[PDB]
Amino acid sequence: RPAPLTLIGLGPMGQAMGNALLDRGHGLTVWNRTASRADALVERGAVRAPDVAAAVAANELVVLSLTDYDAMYALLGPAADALAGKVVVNLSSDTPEKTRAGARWIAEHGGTLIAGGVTCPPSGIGSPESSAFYSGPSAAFERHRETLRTLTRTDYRGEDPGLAALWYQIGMVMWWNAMLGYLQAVALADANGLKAADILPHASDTVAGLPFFLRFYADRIDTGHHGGDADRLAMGTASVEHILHTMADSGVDTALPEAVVAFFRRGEAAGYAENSFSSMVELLKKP
Amino acid sequence: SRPAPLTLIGLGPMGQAMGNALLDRGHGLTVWNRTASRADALVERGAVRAPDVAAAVAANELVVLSLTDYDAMYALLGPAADALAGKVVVNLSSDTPEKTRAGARWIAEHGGTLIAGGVTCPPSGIGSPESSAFYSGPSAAFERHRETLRTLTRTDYRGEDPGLAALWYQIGMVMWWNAMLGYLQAVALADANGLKAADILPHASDTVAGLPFFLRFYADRIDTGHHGGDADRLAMGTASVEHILHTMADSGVDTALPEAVVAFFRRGEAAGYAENSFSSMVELLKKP
Amino acid sequence: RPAPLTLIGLGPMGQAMGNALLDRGHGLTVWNRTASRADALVERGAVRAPDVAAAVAANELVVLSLTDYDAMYALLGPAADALAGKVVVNLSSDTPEKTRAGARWIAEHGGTLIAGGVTCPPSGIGSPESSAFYSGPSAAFERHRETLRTLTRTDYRGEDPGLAALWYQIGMVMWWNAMLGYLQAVALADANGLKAADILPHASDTVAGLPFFLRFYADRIDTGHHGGDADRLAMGTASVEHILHTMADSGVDTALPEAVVAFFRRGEAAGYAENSFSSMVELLKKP
Amino acid sequence: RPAPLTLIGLGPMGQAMGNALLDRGHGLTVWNRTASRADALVERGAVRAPDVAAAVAANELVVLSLTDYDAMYALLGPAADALAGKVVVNLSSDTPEKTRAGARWIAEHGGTLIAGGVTCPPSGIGSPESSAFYSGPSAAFERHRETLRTLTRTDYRGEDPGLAALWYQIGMVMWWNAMLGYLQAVALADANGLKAADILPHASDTVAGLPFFLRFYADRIDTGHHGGDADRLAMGTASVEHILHTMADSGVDTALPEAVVAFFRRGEAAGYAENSFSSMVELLKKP
Ligand SMILES: NC(=O)C1=CN([C@@H]2O[C@H](COP(=O)(O)OP(=O)(O)OC[C@H]3O[C@@H](n4cnc5c(N)ncnc54)[C@H](OP(=O)(O)O)[C@@H]3O)[C@@H](O)[C@H]2O)C=CC1
Ligand SMILES: NC(=O)C1=CN([C@@H]2O[C@H](COP(=O)(O)OP(=O)(O)OC[C@H]3O[C@@H](n4cnc5c(N)ncnc54)[C@H](OP(=O)(O)O)[C@@H]3O)[C@@H](O)[C@H]2O)C=CC1
Ligand SMILES: NC(=O)C1=CN([C@@H]2O[C@H](COP(=O)(O)OP(=O)(O)OC[C@H]3O[C@@H](n4cnc5c(N)ncnc54)[C@H](OP(=O)(O)O)[C@@H]3O)[C@@H](O)[C@H]2O)C=CC1
Ligand SMILES: NC(=O)C1=CN([C@@H]2O[C@H](COP(=O)(O)OP(=O)(O)OC[C@H]3O[C@@H](n4cnc5c(N)ncnc54)[C@H](OP(=O)(O)O)[C@@H]3O)[C@@H](O)[C@H]2O)C=CC1
Repeated sequence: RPAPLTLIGLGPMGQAMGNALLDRGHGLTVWNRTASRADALVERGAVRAPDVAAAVAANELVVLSLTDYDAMYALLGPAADALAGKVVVNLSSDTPEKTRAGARWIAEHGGTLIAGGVTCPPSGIGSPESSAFYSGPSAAFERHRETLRTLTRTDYRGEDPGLAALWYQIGMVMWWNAMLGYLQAVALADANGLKAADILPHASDTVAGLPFFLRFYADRIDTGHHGGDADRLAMGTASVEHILHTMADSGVDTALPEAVVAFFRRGEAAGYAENSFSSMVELLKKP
Repeated sequence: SRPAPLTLIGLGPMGQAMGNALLDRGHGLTVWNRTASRADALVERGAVRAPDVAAAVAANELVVLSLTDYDAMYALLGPAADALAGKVVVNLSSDTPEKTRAGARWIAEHGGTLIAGGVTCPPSGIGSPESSAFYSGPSAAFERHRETLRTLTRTDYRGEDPGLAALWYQIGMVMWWNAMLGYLQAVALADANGLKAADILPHASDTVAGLPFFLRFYADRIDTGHHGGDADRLAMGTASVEHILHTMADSGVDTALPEAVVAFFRRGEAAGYAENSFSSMVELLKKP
Repeated sequence: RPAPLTLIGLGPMGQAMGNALLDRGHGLTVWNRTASRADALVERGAVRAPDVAAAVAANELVVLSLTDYDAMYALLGPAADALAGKVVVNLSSDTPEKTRAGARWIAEHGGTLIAGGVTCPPSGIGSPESSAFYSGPSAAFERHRETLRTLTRTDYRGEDPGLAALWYQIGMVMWWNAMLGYLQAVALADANGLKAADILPHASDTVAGLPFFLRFYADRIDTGHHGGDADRLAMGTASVEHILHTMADSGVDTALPEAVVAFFRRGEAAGYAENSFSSMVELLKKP
Repeated sequence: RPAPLTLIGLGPMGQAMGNALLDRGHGLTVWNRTASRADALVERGAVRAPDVAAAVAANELVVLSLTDYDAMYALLGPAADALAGKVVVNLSSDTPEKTRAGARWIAEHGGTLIAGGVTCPPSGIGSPESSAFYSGPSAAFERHRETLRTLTRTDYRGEDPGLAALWYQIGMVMWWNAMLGYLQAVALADANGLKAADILPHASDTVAGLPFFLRFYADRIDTGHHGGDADRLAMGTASVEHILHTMADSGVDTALPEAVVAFFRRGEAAGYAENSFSSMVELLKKP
């Protein structure tokens, strides 16, 4: 039987979360700084709380979908003394350190923070294939897990609130870097009469073969094997210089390929030319 | 009827795999490498060791090169460059389209024909039907040597311009290197938190497997200039990349690569794109 | 923290599965009808359970890799009452309805069935490139997902156990038809002095261009667009007659090509000659 | 540079062929039994031939895009004696033996027939990645090869005109079987509330993983290795039975899946049950 809950934060993720909760039949109380972002949900049956404090008071479960944890202090700070007995499921990105700071704040005001990292876009909220990392007090998470199953599948990573944020950041460094490479490929294509649609099949093939290299290098990096049997860093330095010069010749911004070339040059200056590019995970483990 | 003979110059990871696949099929293979040790197994398997690069070029009309760059072709084939007349040089080496076009003009000045190639597979993929390579250059020479080239990978001919195969290779490699640099950063962040690459491999594999959906979602949006903040705002993304930078700094992990990503996203915000999708950053990367 | 589990079914797929589970670090207990198939696995560190019951009792997670769901009854039947509190992940092919029956049977004995459909060959078990459809009670899937992620990536389709079987059959009808076409082309080639290796490049190109046609026809079929702008069915009827007669003139068996001609002739008999071959989806569709 | 030519047959392929030849600057003379199907190409700048006989006399090169070779005899037979010194490039599908008979017929009238098998849809005409098999006298083909390169890449397969047709059918038996498998997947999907767009990703991954299996079985079939290393026919006969029954339980036509199950039952009757499904090529091969 769908338990009622409050949702604060109605950007792309929160609007989708509200629609999924209203589809399962959860009594929903919503609040958003931009009051107009709640209009469609309230027309579908969501209750518009007149203020943030009334949203927190409406239910024990308060789900937050905000840009970061500073936004949580900005919205919940005025009525922080009424956070007693409340379970705050923060589905906002932040560092493990700031996520732990938010958990301390909520606890010092009588509440319980469960940290969440949703690994799906808005279109994936409510879909069975979607998942979210969850960390923080086990008992409070277990009590509200069934409601959270409406949004995504739940993946508990442990009692430390910082864990859900670490696992989110581990995936997002891969996602953002891959997507910035796509934006760079689309720009190179544009300068050469090619649209994103023209490069889509090749771009999709490039990313669809990446799991092979993830396993290939995982086994080796863990065993400390950085041999140049499949690849040598010097060949990669040339490849990335070719990218930089190809983009500059085509009039495309070079700031991001210049940083890549700088990284490969630091690997050669460390004596890794005949080793795999994987050898540079050692430069990364260094502050 | 029978696999054609050919010369292969360049016996590093890719060339070694190419020679093996060419012999596995039944091609008469003449080989040559600067480090002669790398031809030992291929010669044992039945290949002819050319004595001095020139002899290798003279051995066959088809000369396939697997070198680090196009400068390496000039260094090896320059001494006997006048004997390149009538020869078809398939350069499977990475380089800028402009340097690839310069290589083609040099081969042409010496009476030869250059076919440019960009192999989109690792050594383990040479010989596999799954693997492909970009090809560009004079159609007749490509069409004449295609069957032999299909032993190595599938052939994707992009046109008569030799620079086309290099452009398409660079388009895919900027994506590949950036994704794999993110993987190395994820492995380092993981190591600093007691996690091996094997512990994060499930999540890393899911993250890269969901990427084809996002390439399709943003393709039409970027092509139509639709950069609305309906699915995402650059300001949210700037916070996200800042969280990566600081999660990595708090874990003692090198921050030069995440600092470049944060600087890129903060430059978009300072140019008026904060309420737009991160896709709008292609407008700052583009030429106009 | 690699959790322990039991694997029953050590045929081509099960052997690879136990192979990957041991490589990852899982405490594996195994069992097979032909005991000799567990030899290598026990040498590598697996516990050979003396009987089926002991296999089930060793761990909560019991994974089955068998030809069908009938084999689950034959093996787990005798000690079915001890299936209480056990989660049975059945990675065995069967119909959605037979998969749904097995789930009810397991719940009658106090267990929980999670249905699975592995879309990879034995060589791909353990590879991040491989995936599997999973369907069944979400909470039991969430509890055992990390262990199932050792075999392949996990694609949860929903609570209905029949969903993982439906998604598997949707792909296998394409896979089997495509590979029966390969066997036919190899036979045609053989009858004309060409080995499979001689036609392998053209066969690979033919299958590599298929995603384009799948996308081209998807929106068309979904929207009822069966116009003959790219192709007419009468042209296709001649193409498949050309295939049948090429095979007949070369002495190749013609049962499979005659069935293809028969289907296209049914398309013509229904008034679809000037329409795209796509029109024949309406002959296959449920009324 | 762009040589003049005649195009007869303006259905989907010939319309795209004509548009590509006019785009390059080729002087084009067109003719179609349905005169109206030339209207657009004539307004684009092609000359309308009053009769097939004049179309043939207009140029040495006569390209045909017709359903089959019976259409060549019907259209060109009346003025066949005026085919002397003409190069007829027939891009029409037919059996190798009927293509060889068409070449003898053109040669009896003093012309030369070049057989063609275009391996691209109409959207691929003019694309550098598109290709066409070509067979027949090398001299005549190599005289007009550059004009044919405007349509697709030219792949010469040899002097026998039947070779282009054989290589075409080798690929088309794979293409048709894969696409009929797709139509069936789409019908099973529709019966279960799933559109083609919902199954398109899995369908695309299924057909893109096929080149691995093409290589796996190519080597094995050529050396007669048909062991159950990766698969057993009996497991496969159950898989195809699961497909047949899944489709029956969902109300989908079972004619094509029945033909597949019958073929697998012939393999089990030959004692191949414990062998690879690859063993069923011996059932198809010419005695
Ligand atoms: N978008 C995506 O695809 C995904 C994002 N995420 C994560 O989920 C979170 C939310 O995502 P998304 O919906 O895109 O987020 P946005 O950053 O676009 O906005 C989320 C909400 O935060 C509110 N907000 C931000 N700053 C403040 C502040 N100082 N005071 C008050 N309210 C504030 C916004 O209010 P207002 O409506 O007034 O602007 C909005 O409702 C992020 O942390 C993101 O990393 C998770 C996975 C996917
Ligand atoms: N490695 C990979 O996975 C892939 C790489 N590629 C591309 O293929 C090409 C080949 O790279 P790869 O096979 O990895 O190997 P390398 O680039 O490491 O070496 C290739 C060959 O070049 C030779 N060489 C380099 N510089 C010179 C020189 N100045 N004079 C003479 N010979 C020279 C080497 O000789 P020696 O043996 O004596 O060192 C070696 O045989 C590159 O352009 C690369 O971008 C394509 C796709 C995948
Ligand atoms: N093989 C493949 O490439 C793939 C197959 N699959 C699916 O996975 C499942 C297993 O595959 P695969 O390993 O090839 O299967 P097999 O049918 O070849 O063998 C699987 C196991 O089932 C056991 N078994 C079969 N029938 C019975 C029975 N009546 N009673 C008891 N045990 C029985 C066999 O025991 P014993 O050793 O004693 O014979 C064997 O260990 C199938 O459902 C298949 O559709 C999934 C994707 C790929
Ligand atoms: N369409 C495709 O995607 C591909 C098809 N092909 C092959 O190319 C050929 C052309 O196919 P497509 O372009 O689709 O067109 P069709 O096969 O549907 O028709 C082609 C032309 O043949 C003519 N024609 C057919 N029968 C006769 C006859 N008895 N007498 C006179 N003219 C006749 C038609 O004239 P009318 O206008 O009067 O009907 C039409 O212009 C086929 O052999 C096909 O296998 C190869 C590659 C891809």
